[PDB]
Amino acid sequence: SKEYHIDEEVGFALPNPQENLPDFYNDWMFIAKHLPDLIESGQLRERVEKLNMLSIDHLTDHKSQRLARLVLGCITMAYVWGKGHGDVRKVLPRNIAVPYCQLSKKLELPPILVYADCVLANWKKKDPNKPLTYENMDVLFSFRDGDCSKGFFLVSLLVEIAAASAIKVIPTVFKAMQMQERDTLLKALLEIASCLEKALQVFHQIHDHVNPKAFFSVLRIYLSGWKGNPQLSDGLVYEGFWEDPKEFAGGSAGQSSVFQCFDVLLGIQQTAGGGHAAQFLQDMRRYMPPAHRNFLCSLESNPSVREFVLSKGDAGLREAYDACVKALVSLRSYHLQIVTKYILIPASQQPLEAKGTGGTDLMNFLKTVRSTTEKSLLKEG
Ligand code: HEM
Ligand SMILES: N[C@@H](Cc1c[nH]c2ccccc12)C(=O)O
Ligand SMILES: [C-]#N
Repeated sequence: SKEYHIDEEVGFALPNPQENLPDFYNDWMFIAKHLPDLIESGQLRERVEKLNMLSIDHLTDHKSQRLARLVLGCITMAYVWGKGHGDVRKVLPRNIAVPYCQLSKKLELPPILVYADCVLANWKKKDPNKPLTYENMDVLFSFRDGDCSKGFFLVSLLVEIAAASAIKVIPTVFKAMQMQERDTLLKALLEIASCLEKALQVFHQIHDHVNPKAFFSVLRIYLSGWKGNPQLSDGLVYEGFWEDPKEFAGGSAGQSSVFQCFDVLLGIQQTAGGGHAAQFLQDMRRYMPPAHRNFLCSLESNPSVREFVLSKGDAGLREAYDACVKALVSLRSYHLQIVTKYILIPASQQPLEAKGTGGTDLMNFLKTVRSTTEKSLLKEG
């Protein structure tokens, strides 16, 4: 669909994003491309403060603006967190803060590195003739040496793309409901379950390409933001553009449109009830590109797939619907095994509730979200 910016091959991911900006923005591009050296050297904060206020008017198209958001995003995280020890800047310089805020307001995103920046736009194809696989792909920007950002962002991207194979089946589902096509609806649901099952298998790759200790103690702090964060409790002031400190949540796959959309499709009311988990998942829609925010909107306006399946007294159709719900439970149960390996165990090894980069009480949050998904199982009900 061209209206919602959903690619046939890669879904919500930005298809074939640009690898370089125009020569007017070469000051920006140099800093972002050598973050591993400049942060380790300890001269990044000096280089950002001593830099001119470049204008956003020269960026012609969407892909250039998204690359600029990624460049400015990675820079802003590197500036604020620094080496990642404790010395954090609570104020972003006017020369970098103003254009980045204006670029963010143009794309209707917040001025912080989001999922759409560091995963959906932060990749390339080595050889265009070869298919989309880990060995044939590479990220555009990293933070540190040995941070496993290549493995992390690409395995994240590959799961997106796998799960996004079920997006093209969604028009078939609602058309089948409108026309009362039982066999088509059942086949479409089983196909969606199959894509979500394959997304879980693609998740297994994370164990090969990402080291837990590297992830937890190096990379994870550069994905953290400044909403519900003791290190920047009042917020982060943007010099020139805003008056008071402004709070924005750090990045997470809570900001992914694909996993939020299957909860909506299947009638799993994650964003209902007024609890803290519902609040986060609804709030993270502000951190998605406006077209994907519009897609989740369009999806919610359709009649309930759940209500349709429950009314028919049809064991095959219930089972097909349940395959999709089971597949989301499996995915989230496995995601919690990843959380145990990559957050909990590393955290216990270093010398009250643990916070995610997105800013949630992660164990309560994730187990609530899974529990809500488990509640939607029919079990031939
Ligand atoms: C090292 C890898 C990963 C870790 C440590 C991790 C950890 C977490 C944490 C702590 C949250 C809670 C939100 C926050 O406050 O930040 C979260 C949310 C989420 N993560 Fe991950 N995550 C990882 C990779 C992935 C991958 C590959 C996916 C792919 C499907 C995924 C899907 C989600 C989703 C969908 C949410 C939102 C809550 C939900 O719908 O279940 N994550 N993750
Ligand atoms: N929220 C995760 C980090 C994470 C996983 N996937 C992401 C995608 C984008 C940004 C951050 C992430 C954590 O607390 O460890
Ligand atoms: C996943 N954050």
